[PDB]
Amino acid sequence: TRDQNGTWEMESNENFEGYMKALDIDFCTRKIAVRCTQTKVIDQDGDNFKDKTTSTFHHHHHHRNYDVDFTVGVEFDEYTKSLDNRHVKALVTWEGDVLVCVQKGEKKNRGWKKWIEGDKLYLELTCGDQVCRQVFKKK
Amino acid sequence: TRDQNGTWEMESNENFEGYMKALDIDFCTRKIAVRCTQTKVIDQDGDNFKDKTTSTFHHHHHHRNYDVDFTVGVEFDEYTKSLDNRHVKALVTWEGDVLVCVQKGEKKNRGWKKWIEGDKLYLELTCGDQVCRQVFKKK
Repeated sequence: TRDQNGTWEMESNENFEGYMKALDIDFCTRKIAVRCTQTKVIDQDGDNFKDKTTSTFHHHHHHRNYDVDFTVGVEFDEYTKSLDNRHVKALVTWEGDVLVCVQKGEKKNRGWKKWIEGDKLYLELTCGDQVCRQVFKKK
Repeated sequence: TRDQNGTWEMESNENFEGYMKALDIDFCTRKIAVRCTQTKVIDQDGDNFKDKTTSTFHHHHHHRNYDVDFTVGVEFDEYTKSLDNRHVKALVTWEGDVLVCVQKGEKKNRGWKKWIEGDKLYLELTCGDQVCRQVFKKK
């Protein structure tokens, strides 16, 4: 038969990494590719083809949670799962209306600052000379 | 203000990759983490804080689509966004009931074969001596 019309869900996929290596895809892109499911929607009219393929990434911990409880001024041990899984000794204090934390440990100049402005929560995470700024909106 | 109580949806995330490198997070982990948004639920009771942060994947990163329109026997230009981002000249012919394609370009023996067997779509992708065999079920 020649009629390839339909919606097709991938059922089996073998030597997908061998083929991608032959095309020089890097290790990381392959590791993301083999975690994708594929749907193919084929519209065929004689010898005219419309082939639409959808790759969906499926990562475990698609909804990962990280919980930290602390009191201002009370040093606590933090295990930075969700990031680098290191042990730091963390201490949170107020500097004005800015919540400031120092994470003493292997990394020097590691810590963060958290504050409110308007309807938004600002967070800046520091490690050495690298600052990451994140902004959150109130729901 | 000091009141950080609320549910906070991430709106922006700047130099997150720079920060993760400073923490020695590996490249592939960084590449996936930068695709995530997070919701932060802060329950603040004086100077005691419970911070539950949830990481989920963005929505535009939930799936990539790759669209190909072609007519049997009419060479067409393909840019393989979903794989190796190369330019090939593609030509599809029938060989029996098998839709056979040759992708002329940098890679030798690059092409694919598609055919129906039962209610199943078979796809074999070749590059050199590497063959990827895929089977699709009709949805």
